[PDB]
Amino acid sequence: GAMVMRLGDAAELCYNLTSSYLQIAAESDSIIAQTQRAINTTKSILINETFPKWSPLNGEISFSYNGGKDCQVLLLLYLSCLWEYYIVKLPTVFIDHDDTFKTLENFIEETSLRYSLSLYESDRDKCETMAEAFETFLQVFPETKAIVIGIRHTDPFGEHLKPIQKTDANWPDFYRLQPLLHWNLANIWSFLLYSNEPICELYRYGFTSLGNVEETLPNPHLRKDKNSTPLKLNFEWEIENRYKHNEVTKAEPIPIADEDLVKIENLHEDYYPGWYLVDDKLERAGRIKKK
Ligand SMILES: OC[C@H]1O[C@@H](O)[C@H](O)[C@@H](O)[C@@H]1O
Ligand SMILES: [Cl-]
Repeated sequence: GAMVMRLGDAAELCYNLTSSYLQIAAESDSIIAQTQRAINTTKSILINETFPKWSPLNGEISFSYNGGKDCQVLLLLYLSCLWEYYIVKLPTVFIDHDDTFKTLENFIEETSLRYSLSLYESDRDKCETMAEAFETFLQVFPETKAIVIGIRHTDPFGEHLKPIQKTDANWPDFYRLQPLLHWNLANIWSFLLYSNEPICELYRYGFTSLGNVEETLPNPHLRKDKNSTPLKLNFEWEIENRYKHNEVTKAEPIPIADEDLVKIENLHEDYYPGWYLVDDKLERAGRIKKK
């Protein structure tokens, strides 16, 4: 049971859950309303600024997908916008690394099958920079004009970015399409939880940012401790009223890899899941101390 949707069914599903989220009753100072506003901005960037210029059907656009929560939100929104643009397999690139979490590798494969992506992966056993990996990608796919990237302004290297922006001089020449820049961490959790799509299950165990296996720990701000003030959940409504699937769209979480559970159990500590963190400044706090 692999939870596979043909691309059109995936796009329609994403349109429907996004539309459903936009119909949620919320007040003007809520996280849900802020997320609705962020969705509307993303939709305008894609439908008004992107698709009229570059074709998402003929290989002009590739989607950079790394399995993390930001890329996943953006992929759901991108699929929704394809459906909206055209009605109302997908070329995908993953820059792989030798120090990626196994659960994340598993999740990228599972989602490629779920959403009918056409996945290209760079070679994890080659020592090369991201720019170099993308140069090789462009040799394989020379028709590529633009690449969708799921970065936010609060991420490292996120400050000096715009929604439509040519690449750096040492990259292959393409336009970066960056439609998620204005999203905040709380918006990411709200939408992802409401969507009821499978997500990388490391977040369930207290990770808030999936860096590499050597540096990344569950977030210490989420550690359970009798003598801390208990954390409160900001996403109760979304979780309790999450989007209901049907026979075609039915899915399930996939458990973390055996090796990742061993690493988490060896900590002898328990954590709230990642969606108990809403401060963007602390997203990357779960990290081995280095000199
Ligand atoms: O303006 C951004 C891009 O829009 C596309 O529709 C044109 O065909 C390209 O020549 C141009 O770089
Ligand atoms: Cl992440």
